Amino acid sequence: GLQEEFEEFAEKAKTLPDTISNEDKLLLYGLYKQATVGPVTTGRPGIFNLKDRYKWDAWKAVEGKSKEEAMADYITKVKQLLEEASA
Repeated sequence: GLQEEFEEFAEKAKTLPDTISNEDKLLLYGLYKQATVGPVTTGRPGIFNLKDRYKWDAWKAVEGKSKEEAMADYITKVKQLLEEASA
């Protein structure tokens, strides 16, 4: 029941505060996509819209991970921030 857990933690994620470091947000994003959509197949955004480019980069950064592998780290990373958020 990994996917089961993943989907529950993808919600728990949204609960997290907006204040979390962008570095962390991007890692969650990259994993989330890689897990749900698999390796990026879109054009890398250009220099006008960093947010878009940075995201794309975060997803490209984890092109290697299998959907299962990706889910695993996603849940893990969420947990850190929940147990760290809770302090």
